[PDB]
Amino acid sequence: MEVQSMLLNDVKWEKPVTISLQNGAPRIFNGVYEAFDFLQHEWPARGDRAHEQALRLCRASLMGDVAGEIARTAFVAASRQAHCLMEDKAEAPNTIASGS
Repeated sequence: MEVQSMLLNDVKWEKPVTISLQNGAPRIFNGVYEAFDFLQHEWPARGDRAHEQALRLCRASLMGDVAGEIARTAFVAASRQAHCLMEDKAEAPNTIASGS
């Protein structure tokens, strides 16, 4: 069966996961494997155990024991320690008063 995940990406994410890079740009990951690798390459403010928890859960995601939003929420908690939190956006921010 052709899985919705990848072979190069053992565990694919939900997709809409955006990391706001201070010296870069909002980087949207498609797979947890990318994020796990990213965590080792150029993660701005590492931190402590919370940083390790991020890698830890990504490792567990490779086994298929962690779901997308589950790891996602915890990844935000790790990003919280790094203070690299994604600034929340609003979809369709330009509306009109005359509607219904």
